[PDB]
Amino acid sequence: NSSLPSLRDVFANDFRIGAAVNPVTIEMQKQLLIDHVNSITAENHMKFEHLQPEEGKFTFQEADRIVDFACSHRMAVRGHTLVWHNQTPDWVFQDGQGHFVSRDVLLERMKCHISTVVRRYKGKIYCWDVINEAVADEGNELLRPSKWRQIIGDDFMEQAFLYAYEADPDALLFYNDYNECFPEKREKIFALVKSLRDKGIPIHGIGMQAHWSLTRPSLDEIRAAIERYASLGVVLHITALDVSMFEFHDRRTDLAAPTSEMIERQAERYGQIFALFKEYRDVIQSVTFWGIADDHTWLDNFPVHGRKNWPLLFDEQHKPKPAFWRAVSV
Ligand code: NA
Repeated sequence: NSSLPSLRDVFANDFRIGAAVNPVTIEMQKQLLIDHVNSITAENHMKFEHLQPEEGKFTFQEADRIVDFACSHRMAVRGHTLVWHNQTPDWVFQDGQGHFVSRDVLLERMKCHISTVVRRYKGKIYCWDVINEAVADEGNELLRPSKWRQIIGDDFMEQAFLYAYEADPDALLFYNDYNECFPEKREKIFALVKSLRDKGIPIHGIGMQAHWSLTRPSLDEIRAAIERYASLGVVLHITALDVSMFEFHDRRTDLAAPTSEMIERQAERYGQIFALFKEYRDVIQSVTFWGIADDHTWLDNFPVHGRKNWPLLFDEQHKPKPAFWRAVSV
């Protein structure tokens, strides 16, 4: 790596380069992070269940460790995530009798959580994914079902953004989602954010998770999504980038290693992706990978538990893959 280009330096005039981490991977991949990224995101430790597991019981230890690491290396930090239909404790929506709480009570709980968490990291975390995956991923409906929406109503997102803005008015607030480039969902996300912006709601950016495959979404779809979202006047962050070696329909579990064809196509794919991102450097301000090296990736167990995937720029031995070279030479 002595002669190896540094990702953050290569893209210094285009966008920050980040990685999702946890105390364990920070240790395991410490040198890679130190040499390549200038932004950090907590893979799981800043989610509701890991910050307030029980009402009134806040567990900031792991999150604090991640933030300390980032700050000691002058890396920015993205907060992920405040309001989501996943990884949120049941206590949040229930009362003493186990029955669902009212709209006003849930809003109080939402405001308290957001206020406590955001205020703790004010000045250290520059942006927050306030609402995560609220848009439906299937069907004709605009919104996905969730207890937040069920109890509060469809304006639960408006409230979440307002509470976060109040907690830290200097933070960039994001609506974050996946499958963001498929036309049907793109239009739903566009419509949603436009509606909020049209109401004066403090939403400053759209986070494109970019959990992509070798084939999907197409480069044209990515370009169209970038332009569509950028037209709203919001900042864009690619927040959880990875390029799976398996398409959604491919649920094989016998591959002990990727084929030369997979590795080659992945390299081309990453080169095309970054060439496109660089083209839109004026609207894209940060690109975060959901991890950094193939020795750790959530794709090893999702959507198929127990297999192995090789979705990032560095291999299991922390050595640059062909995708690395195409990515940095755009
Ligand atoms: Na930029």
